[PDB]
Amino acid sequence: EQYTAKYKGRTFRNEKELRDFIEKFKGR
Repeated sequence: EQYTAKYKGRTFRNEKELRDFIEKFKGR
């Protein structure tokens, strides 16, 4: 059970995903 980081109603359990999410949904 890795970290449960949540951003847009989606917990992140993989650095590959988070490194691609915040990088894509940076907020514009």
